[PDB]
Amino acid sequence: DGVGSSSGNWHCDSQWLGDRVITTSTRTWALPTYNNHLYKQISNSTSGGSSNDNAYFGYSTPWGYFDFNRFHCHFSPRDWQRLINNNWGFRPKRLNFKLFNIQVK
Amino acid sequence: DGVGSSSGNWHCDSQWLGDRVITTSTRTWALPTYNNHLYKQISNSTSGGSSNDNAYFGYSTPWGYFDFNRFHCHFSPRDWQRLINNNWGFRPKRLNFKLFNIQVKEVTDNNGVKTIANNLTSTVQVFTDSDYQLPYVLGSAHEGCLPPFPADVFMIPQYGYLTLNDGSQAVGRSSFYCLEYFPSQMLRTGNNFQFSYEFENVPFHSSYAHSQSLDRLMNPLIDQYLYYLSKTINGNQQTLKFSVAGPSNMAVQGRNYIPGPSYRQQRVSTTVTQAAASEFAWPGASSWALNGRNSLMNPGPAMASHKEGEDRFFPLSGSLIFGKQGTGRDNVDADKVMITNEEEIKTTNPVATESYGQVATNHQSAQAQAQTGWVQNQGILPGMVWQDRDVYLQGPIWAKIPHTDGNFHPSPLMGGFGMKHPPPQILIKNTPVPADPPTAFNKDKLNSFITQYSTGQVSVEIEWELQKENSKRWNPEIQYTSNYYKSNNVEFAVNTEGVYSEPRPIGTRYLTRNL
Amino acid sequence: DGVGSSSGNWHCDSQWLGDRVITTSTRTWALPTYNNHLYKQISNSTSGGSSNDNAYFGYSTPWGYFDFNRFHCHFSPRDWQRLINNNWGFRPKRLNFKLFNIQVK
Amino acid sequence: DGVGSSSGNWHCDSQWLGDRVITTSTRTWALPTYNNHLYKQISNSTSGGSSNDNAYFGYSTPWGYFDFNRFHCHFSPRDWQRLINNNWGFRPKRLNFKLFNIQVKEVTDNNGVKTIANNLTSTVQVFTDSDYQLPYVLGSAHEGCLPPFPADVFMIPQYGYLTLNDGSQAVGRSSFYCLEYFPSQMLRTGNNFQFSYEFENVPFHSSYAHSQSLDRLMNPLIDQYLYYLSKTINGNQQTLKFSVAGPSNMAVQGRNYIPGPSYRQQRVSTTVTQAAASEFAWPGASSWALNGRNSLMNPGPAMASHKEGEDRFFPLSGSLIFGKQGTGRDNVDADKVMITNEEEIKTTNPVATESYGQVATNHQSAQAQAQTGWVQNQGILPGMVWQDRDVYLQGPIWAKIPHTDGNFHPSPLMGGFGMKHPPPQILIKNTPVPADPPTAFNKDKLNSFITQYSTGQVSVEIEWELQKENSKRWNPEIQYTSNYYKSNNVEFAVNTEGVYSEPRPIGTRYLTRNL
Repeated sequence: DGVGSSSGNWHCDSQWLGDRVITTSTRTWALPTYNNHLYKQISNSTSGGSSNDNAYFGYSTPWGYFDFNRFHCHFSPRDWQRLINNNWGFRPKRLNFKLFNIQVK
Repeated sequence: DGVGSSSGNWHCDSQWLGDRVITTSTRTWALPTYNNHLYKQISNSTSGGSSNDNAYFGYSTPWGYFDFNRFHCHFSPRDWQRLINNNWGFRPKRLNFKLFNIQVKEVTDNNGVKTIANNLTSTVQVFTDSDYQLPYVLGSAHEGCLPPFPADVFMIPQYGYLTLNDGSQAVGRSSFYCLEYFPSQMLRTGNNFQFSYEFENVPFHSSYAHSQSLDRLMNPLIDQYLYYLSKTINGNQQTLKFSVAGPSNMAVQGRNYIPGPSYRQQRVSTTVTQAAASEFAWPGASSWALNGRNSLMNPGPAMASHKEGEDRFFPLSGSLIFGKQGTGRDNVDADKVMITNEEEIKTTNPVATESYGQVATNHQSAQAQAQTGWVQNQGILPGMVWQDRDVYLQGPIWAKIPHTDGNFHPSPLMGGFGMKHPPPQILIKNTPVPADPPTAFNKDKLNSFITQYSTGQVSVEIEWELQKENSKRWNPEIQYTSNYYKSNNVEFAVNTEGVYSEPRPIGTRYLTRNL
Repeated sequence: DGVGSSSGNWHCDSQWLGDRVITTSTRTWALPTYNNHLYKQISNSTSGGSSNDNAYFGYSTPWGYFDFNRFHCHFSPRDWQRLINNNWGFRPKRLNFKLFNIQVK
Repeated sequence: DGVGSSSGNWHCDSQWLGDRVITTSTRTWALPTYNNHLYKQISNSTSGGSSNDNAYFGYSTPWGYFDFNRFHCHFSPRDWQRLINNNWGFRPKRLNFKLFNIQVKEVTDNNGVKTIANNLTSTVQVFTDSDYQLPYVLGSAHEGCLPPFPADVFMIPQYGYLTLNDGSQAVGRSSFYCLEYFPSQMLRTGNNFQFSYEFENVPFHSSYAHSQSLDRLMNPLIDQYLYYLSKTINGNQQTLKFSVAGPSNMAVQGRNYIPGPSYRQQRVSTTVTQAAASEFAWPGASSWALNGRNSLMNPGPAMASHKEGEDRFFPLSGSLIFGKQGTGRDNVDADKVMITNEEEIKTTNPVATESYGQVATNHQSAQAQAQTGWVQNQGILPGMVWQDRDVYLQGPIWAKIPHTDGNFHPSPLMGGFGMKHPPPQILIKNTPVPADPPTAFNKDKLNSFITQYSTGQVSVEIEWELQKENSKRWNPEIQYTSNYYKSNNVEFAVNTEGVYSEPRPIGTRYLTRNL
C-alpha cells in the first residue's frame, strides 16, 4: 500500500471449536545480510573437519528461511494442556501464512 | 491513510440537551518503551518489601494503557457546576473512543546529545480487553488518567498486574498473562483506531442531599397510636408505666426504617496545637484481614464524616484524600491535601466516628441492673436505608464488580458506578524495532533495539443521562458558586507559570429532596 | 403391561455435548415394610433423649422415599474429573425419573 | 410377549448358494450368578502367583459373555468338508444374533435338598459393546464357546479383564470398568434380544496349498541370460570364473522373490524311546520380552512345521495344540493332544525349526577365508512372500487388531481374520434380586440375594462369501475324506455314552493352485 499504512495486524490467539482448534501466532523477525549477498561452497575442509563420518559438501546461500516446525510455535502451554488432557488424537489440517509490516533499514 | 494527512480532528466540547449531556475530550499523549520490550516478574522481594501485609507477586508488562476513569477527564469545572446545580442524578450511557495522528519517533545518541527523527514505517499496537480476560487495574484510583486541563500533555502509564502470592513467592494457581497472545491492531502514522462501548444499566448517582433526617419523618403535630415503656420503678417494686409517643418525645416513637450499616473509624482532628497519646495511624486504624494479610478499611462503608458542627474531625481512613497541585508524595502536611467529607449523608447514614447504637447485653432483674453495650460495627438489617459515597470532579467514575458468587450493593466504596462489564481496558505498546542483527545466525532473542517513543491524540466521548429535579421547595437551594472576592489567581485556572490547579474537591450533592 | 414383559431397560451413561452434559443412572432398590404399615408419633421421649437442644416431636411413616441429592449418584469419577477440569461452571436444567420392573415378594 | 408364548424358534441349518454359504446355529445356554453380583479386584497375589512373567492385575465381573469365535460353532463337519474341498477361499460377510426363550429360575435350599422354581418377574440384562469401549477378550483362544454339537448345553463363561500391572499392584494408568455404566436391555421371560453386525472387508482365507515351490518357478528347459560366480581359485591366485545359470544348477539362478520371515523355534520329536539332554520346555523356548516380562512366542510367525518327510518333528511352540475329548488339564501325554502342522506352506514359508539362511560376515582375502553366519531370525524384506497360518474347524475365526499407531499384516498369528472392528462382545448378566430387607433402614449395600440362574436359547447366523476354484489341473486333487474301514465309532459322532468328539483337527488347504 503505502509507507504510512500498516500492511497487517497482530493476530495471536487460539480458537477451540468442537472437533477443531485453530492456532494463530504472530512474531517479530529480523533479517540481516547473509554471506554478503554471495553463494559460497562449504565443506568439512572449509570448517576444518577431519573425520570421515562428519565429512560433507554443500553451499551456503544469502537467503534466510522461516521455520515454524515446533509445537510451541503455535500452542501456548495452557492450550497444549487442554489438547493433551481432553483429546485422544490430533493432526494438522490447513495452513495460513502472512508476512507484513516490512521495514528495511 | 497517508503520511501527510491527519487521521482525526481535535474534538473537545460539551453538548447539553434536555435529559442528556454529551462530553467530548481530546488529549495529546506520549508513549515510551516500557521494560525495554520485556515482561518482568515483580514482587516485594524485587522492590525490597519486608512486611507481610505489603507482600505481592506479579508481572510488569511493556504495554501502556489509556485511563479516563476520573470525572475531570470529561467535565470542565463549569460543566460540573451545571450538572451538580441543575440535576438530581446522572449516569453514563455510552462511550466513543478514538486514537489518531499517530507519530512514532526514533532517538539516537552520539555523545551527550540526542537526535529525534520520525520513523514512518514503525507501528504501534492497540487492542481492547472487551472479553475482560486480563486483570482489571482501572478499578483502583491510580494516577495516569487524562489530564483535567485539555492543553496538558500526559504520559501513558505502564500496565502491570498482580496474581496470587505467598510472601514474595508464587503458587501453582498464579496466572501469567502475555498481552501479545491477544489480537491487536497495528497502526502506522497514517492509521487510526476507534471503538464504541455501551454502559450497562446502573442506578443514577445521588447528586442530592436529603432535606429530612431519618429520625424526623413523623408529623410534629399528631401523637402516635402506639405506646412506649416510660417508667419502671415507682420511686424496688416494679411498676410498669406506659405513655403515648408524641411530638414532645420523638426519640421513642416507633419507626419503620433505620440507618444503614457502620464500621467505626478512629477520629482525627485537623485543629492545630493538639496532642496525641501515641502514633496511631496504623495501630488505631480499622482494617479487614484476608488470608493472614491486614488491609486498611479505606474508605470503607459510606458513613457521615462528622456530627453537626464538628467539621474539624475526619475519620482516620473513611474519607477520600486528594493532593493539592504540587504536593509531594511522602509525609506532607495537612494543608497540602484536600480532605473530602460526607456530611450530606448524616440524615440516613451513621457517623463514621461513632457507634451505631446500644444493644441490651443481659436480662435485668431485682438483683442485676440492665446492661447495654456499644455497637461499633453493625451489619445489614432489614429496614435499613443508606446513601452511597458521593462522587467528585477529581474522583473515580466506575469500577469493575469482582466476578464472585455473591455480592451486596456493589457500588464502589470509593464512589462511582459498579459494573460487571465496565469500559474495557485499552492497551497500547510500541512495536519493537530491532537494531542491526549479526551477519551470523544466533538463536537467542534479540536484545538490541532502536530507541523509540510514540505520540498522538486520544479522544473519548461519553453520553450521560440526566435526572431533572422536580422539587416543590419554596426557599432557594444551596448551589456551588465561585467567590467574587478578589484573589491573585482565578480558581480552576492556570497560574503565571501555566500550571493548572484544582483548588478544592467538588461534590455533587447541593440540591435537596425529601426522604 | 404383563408379568413376563420388562417395563424398562437399564440406562446408565453420560453424554457430553458442547455446552451440555446428560447424566443417566440406574440402580436396583429394595423396599421393606416400614412401621408394619402404621404411622407412629415419635419424640425425644420415645428415643430416650434428655437434652433440650435435641428435643423433637414428629411422626414416622410407613412410606419410603427416593433420594438422589448427591453428585456421585449421577457423575462417575471420570465424568466428574472432566467436568471440573474443563468447565468454569455448571447447573442442573431438567430431570427425568423412572420406576420400572416392579417385583413384589 | 408373554409367559406362555415362545419368543423364538430353533434355527440350525446351512444353506449353500453359488458364491455364498449361510450357517445358522442354535444352542441352549445356562447362566449362573457370578461373584455373587460383585466386582472383585484380582491379581497374581490373589491367585497365589509368584513368577514375574505371570504377574497380572485385573477385575472379575458378575457378567457373562457369549462367544462363537470357533469355526465348529457354525460349520458341521460335512459343511466344513464341502467348504475345504470345493473352495479356494472364504471370508465372513455379515452376522445375525438372537437371544430368546429366556427362563429365570430361583433355587431354594431347606436342608440338603434344593428346590427349583420359575421367577417370572425376574430379568436378565444383555448389551453389546458396539463401540469397543471394554477390553476385548474374544481375541484369545478361550474356552466357553458354543459347543460344536448342537444338542450340547453349555455354560456361559464369566467375563474378566486385565489392566496395567506392576507385580501384583496397579498403577495410576490402570483402568477400572463398570459394566453397569452401559445401557443394557432388560429381558423377562417374554422378551427377546437381537442385533445385526456387518464384517469389515477382509481378505479371503487361503484354503489352498501351493502346487509350486518358490525356488522352482523357472522354466526347467531354458537357461537364464544371467551369469553367476562359479569358481574362485584355479586349483592361491584368484581366477574368477562365471557360468550360465540353467536347469542343471537351479539353486544359483536369479530369483525375483524370496521366502517370508522367520523366528526359529526349537525342534521337538514325538517319536517314542527318545532321550533329552535336560528340561528345555521353558529354557529352550523362543520368547519375546515386554516391560521386563517374557512371553512365549506362541504360535509366532507362520512357518513350515517340518521339512519333507520329517512329520515326527514339531516346533516347540510354533503350532496350535488341541486336546482330544476327555483330555485332562495338566501334564497329559502326547497321545491325548492333537498337534497341528503347517506343512502346506513349506513352498513359500521357511521351516520353523531351521535357520532362514546364511549371510556373509566378513571380507574374504588372501589371508582370511570367507565366513558366513546362520540367520536364526529374519525380518521383513522387500520381495518376500508368505502364507498365513491355516484355520481349523475347532480353531479361532477372528481377532481384534490392537488399536495402535502401526502394524504390519495384522492377520492373527493363531489363524483367522484380523479386524479393527470385529463382532462386538455380547455381555449377559442376571439382574440381582434382593432377599427380604430389614424393617429398619440400613445404608449398607444389600448382600442377601435370592439364589437364581437363567437359561435360554442363543442363535447366530453368519453369511460367508466363497471363492470358487478355476484350476486347469488335469490330475485329481487331494480331498479330505473319511476312511471306510470299520471302526467301533463313527468319526465326528457320539459314543455309546452320548459324548461327542472331534477325532482330528481339519485344516482348509487341500485344493491346489500355482504360485
